[PDB]
Amino acid sequence: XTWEXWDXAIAEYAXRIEXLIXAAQEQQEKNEXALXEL
Amino acid sequence: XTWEXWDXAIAEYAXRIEXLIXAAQEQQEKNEXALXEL
Amino acid sequence: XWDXAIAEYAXRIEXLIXAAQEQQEKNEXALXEL
Repeated sequence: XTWEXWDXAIAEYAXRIEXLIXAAQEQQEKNEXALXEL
Repeated sequence: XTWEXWDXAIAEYAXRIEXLIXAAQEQQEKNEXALXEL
Repeated sequence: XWDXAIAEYAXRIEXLIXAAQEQQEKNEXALXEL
């Protein structure tokens, strides 16, 4: 169980950040849409 | 008081991660600025 | 020992925030071209 709880939480923030880097790659692939339309 | 302290310290790093993920989203929402200034 | 623990979390998390900024510098490719 609480310490091994936290080391859970941090790995499941690291979910959220690999989330952000989803979002950024799926901007990159809109940007490369834009550069299509140009 | 000590471990309910430690469990304080970790939750207030998890403050900073949620600071960082502010910063990443408010860069993402600058990127969508760049993609505006087309 | 424990401030060990947090600094070696910030290893992992701020490791990943490396990966996000070095995706951001991929995003700045098109936003370079346009």
